[PDB]
Formats: sequence, structure tokens, C-alpha cells
Amino acid sequence: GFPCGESCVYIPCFTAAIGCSCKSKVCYKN
Repeated sequence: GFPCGESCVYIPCFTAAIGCSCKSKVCYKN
């Protein structure tokens, strides 16, 4: 629920393969 410092508007969260989750086209981790 807290932004990783990445986005996924156009390009998914590379950090989503770790612990982030694209959420509202921003990467939110928990």
C-alpha cells in the first residue's frame, strides 16, 4: 500500500517480481 518508487502506467513494476504490486498504475508495496 506504499509506493515503491516505480510506476506501471505504461510499463509494469519490475519490482512486482519482488514485492511490489502495480496498483492504480503506480507501484505500491503493501
